[PDB]
Amino acid sequence: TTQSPLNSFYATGTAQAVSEPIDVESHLGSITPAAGAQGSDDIGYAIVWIKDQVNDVKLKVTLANAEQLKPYFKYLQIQITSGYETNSTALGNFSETKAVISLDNPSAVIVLDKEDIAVLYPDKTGYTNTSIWVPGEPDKIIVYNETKPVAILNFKAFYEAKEGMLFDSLPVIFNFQVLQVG
Amino acid sequence: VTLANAEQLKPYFKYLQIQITSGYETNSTALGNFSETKAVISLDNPSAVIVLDKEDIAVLYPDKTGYTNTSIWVPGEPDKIIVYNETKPVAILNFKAFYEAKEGMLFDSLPVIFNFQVLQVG
Amino acid sequence: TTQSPLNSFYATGTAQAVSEPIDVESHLGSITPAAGAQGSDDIGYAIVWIKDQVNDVKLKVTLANAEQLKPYFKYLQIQITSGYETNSTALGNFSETKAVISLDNPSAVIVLDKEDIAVLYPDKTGYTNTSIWVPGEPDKIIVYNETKPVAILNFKAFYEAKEGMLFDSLPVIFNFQVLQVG
Amino acid sequence: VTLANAEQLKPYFKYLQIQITSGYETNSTALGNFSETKAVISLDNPSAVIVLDKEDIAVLYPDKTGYTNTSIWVPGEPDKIIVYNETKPVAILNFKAFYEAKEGMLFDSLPVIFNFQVLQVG
Ligand SMILES: [Ca+2]
Ligand SMILES: [Ca+2]
Ligand SMILES: [Ca+2]
Ligand SMILES: [Ca+2]
Ligand SMILES: [Ca+2]
Ligand SMILES: [Ca+2]
Ligand SMILES: [Ca+2]
Ligand SMILES: [Ca+2]
Ligand SMILES: [Ca+2]
Ligand SMILES: [Ca+2]
Repeated sequence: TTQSPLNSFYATGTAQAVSEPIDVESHLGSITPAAGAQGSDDIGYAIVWIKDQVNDVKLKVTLANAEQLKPYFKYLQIQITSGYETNSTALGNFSETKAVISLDNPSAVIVLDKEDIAVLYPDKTGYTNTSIWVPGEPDKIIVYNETKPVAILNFKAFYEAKEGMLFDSLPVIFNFQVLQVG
Repeated sequence: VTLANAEQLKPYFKYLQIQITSGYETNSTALGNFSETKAVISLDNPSAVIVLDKEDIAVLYPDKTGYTNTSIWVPGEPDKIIVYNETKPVAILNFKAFYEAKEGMLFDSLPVIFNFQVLQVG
Repeated sequence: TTQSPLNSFYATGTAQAVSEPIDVESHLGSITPAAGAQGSDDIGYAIVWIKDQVNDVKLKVTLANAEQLKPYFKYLQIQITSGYETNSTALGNFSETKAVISLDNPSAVIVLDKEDIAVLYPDKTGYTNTSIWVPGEPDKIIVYNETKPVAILNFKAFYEAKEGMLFDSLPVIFNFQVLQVG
Repeated sequence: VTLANAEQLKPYFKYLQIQITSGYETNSTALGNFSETKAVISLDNPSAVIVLDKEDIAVLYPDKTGYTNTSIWVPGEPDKIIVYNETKPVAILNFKAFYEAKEGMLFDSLPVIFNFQVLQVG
């Protein structure tokens, strides 16, 4: 009569990847020395949000406009440190200098692992009503009573202005490139 | 059990493994709880042979002491009741995935398709 | 009827490595001589946290900006000693000079073994209420009543400033590279 | 017993050895405690043959002197009771790992898969 092939059984699911692994928002500052002066100053920070089930990040940070900056600076070095402060006392404070880039070595590889990524768990003992803020600046709160894996990169500059050069508004541009994610 | 669209899934995943376990939970205390991992398939080995025997098939007998007013539900999810006070031989296959998304690939709604083929019955 | 292959039995576990073997946080100081003077001064320390089931560490410490430092110094030598102080009297005090780097030999290999890594066990006789602090500076406590394998690297500088050279804020940069871990 | 995904585990481990011991603990004092290391598998020798005989299989007889109200549990973990006042022949295989993680490799959730194949039964 009818000979079934015994194949007409199926089960189906779906998959998606709708977001990039990281988001970067910048809060950098300015370098305002006199002509030919030597100094150092904190630039600011850059928030690196971490997305769904991302645990380790490998980045490459580059001084994109290093060639443009050369005729205005005798030397210019940017030091990037990963760190944050919190009231959690179960997560703790962190500080980790990761790279030093300059006009001669504009690129550097940075790795962010479990300690570089700060996470709060509001439904646990240690994370009752705890915040996360930029190191040394308690008024700039990043995360408050919610689970948002975040990394904070703090920028500090060491510079030598060129003798007699007067300039007004040239930008300092940093580019981030994701290399590996897990 | 075969991953029918494994070739389609390859350019979106660095690796993808599906683990299938037979198991259930019940209040019978005469049939008991069961758990049995049966196969692990992937994009390189899409097919696997699975055998379901007496313990993999859960049956209730409402007119007996041990099966008075007993249910059968998915392991770990008591609100999803499969069988209630009736004789219906049933097996539950639970799926778990281990995956590595490909770097930089953005995708929306591609399906994951599993095909079942009966080989022998008794 | 049915011929079983007798293969459908499985048991599964998981593995992860989510942290790098070491963490380095810096507390270095400054070198402030007169123009052309000869002297020596303690720079500071650098805390090296040890992670899960890590017992021996082989590092490479480099003076990253040695070329930049050359026109300001006739010579500059950095001596790194591993050591700590404690009240444990079951762990004891430690001191171990590990490397001497300079502008001509900027890199050196350092090995940290069981004695270089200080660990407390608060639930034992010898480690009741004991602390760990930087040698010679009792007010800088590193570990208190908890198990955190830590190594302390202390920096001391021997320098000769160049005659007549006036400089303000150039940085001294040390880079650490992990070679082997067990 | 085979390490099914040994090839997948290779780029994350310099070496990885799994030691399997058959053993159990009990209050029977007529069956006694048992411990028997049976195999050591690794990424280079993923498979090993294991034989379970009369001592590896623990059985209780609740209607006898020595097995009055006796339990069987995992060695060193008294809170995980396997069998209680009933006749259920059971063998317990305990797993211990010796591993060397690869230098600088960061990984999150890859699985370790063991496959069991029956060869002979009596
Ligand atoms: Ca100048
Ligand atoms: Ca100045
Ligand atoms: Ca992840
Ligand atoms: Ca990846
Ligand atoms: Ca048949
Ligand atoms: Ca001199
Ligand atoms: Ca002097
Ligand atoms: Ca170790
Ligand atoms: Ca190693
Ligand atoms: Ca036989």
